[PDB]
Amino acid sequence: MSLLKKIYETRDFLTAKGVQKPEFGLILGSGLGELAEEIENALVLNYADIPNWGRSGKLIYGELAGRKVLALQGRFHYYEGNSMELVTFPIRIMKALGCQGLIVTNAAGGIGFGPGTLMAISDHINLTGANPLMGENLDDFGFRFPDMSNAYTADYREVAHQVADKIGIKLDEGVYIGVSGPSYETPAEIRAFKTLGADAVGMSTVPEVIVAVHSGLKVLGISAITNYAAGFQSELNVVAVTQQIKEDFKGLVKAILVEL
Ligand code: HPA
Repeated sequence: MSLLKKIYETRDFLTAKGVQKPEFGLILGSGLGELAEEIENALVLNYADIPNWGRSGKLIYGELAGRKVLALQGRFHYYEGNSMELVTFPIRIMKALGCQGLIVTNAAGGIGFGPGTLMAISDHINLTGANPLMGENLDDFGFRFPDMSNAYTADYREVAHQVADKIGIKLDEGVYIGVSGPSYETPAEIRAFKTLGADAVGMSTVPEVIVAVHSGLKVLGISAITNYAAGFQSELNVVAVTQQIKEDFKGLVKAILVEL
């Protein structure tokens, strides 16, 4: 089919550009972009130059913390009007290129945790309005009806909390609820999401994680909580606790990369 041939064409392109044997997918959300700096012998490509991909923004291959990583710095957002096929196309590419696991980070609003926290994601709730696997199943990639019981790979999660303790960074853990965006939530919406068991809320991740699961990729997800969700303070700006958290997240992801 159409999608599959794109997947293969973009995979060869990337192979030809020298994208050899990435072990890890790395999606750097809101201000972990910088960490793509520290990537060694980096192949750096603009999104606009990647066939079948286009302008969401860079894709970056090379070595980080001793591992082969395929990093997205700047990521597709559903609220920008990108379909769900295009949002998750980099995830199809990471699998088809041999990646074993995905590390997806993001910035989230805090329901059960407060600003400055880092929250390993233990599960998610998809409230985006859509599911990225709608359409014909991609048999080459996975089953029609994939099990989400273990989406945020419990082995990866244990590794993250060990690394966090051993390096003395506080690592919390909880449930992310994905919404579409791009408006922030009303306080009433935040009360319902709390009732539905969410600990944090943002505008990404869920669809990528679904496709990651379908593709058989293990997954690690971490939210930086950048602010109390609507209702828990009185306005939402200055979500720049992102900066004060920058250095802890960087060292954490690096030291996790070593151990997965
Ligand atoms: O409060 C929020 N809501 C949804 N997404 C977000 N990303 C950062 N903060 C938020």
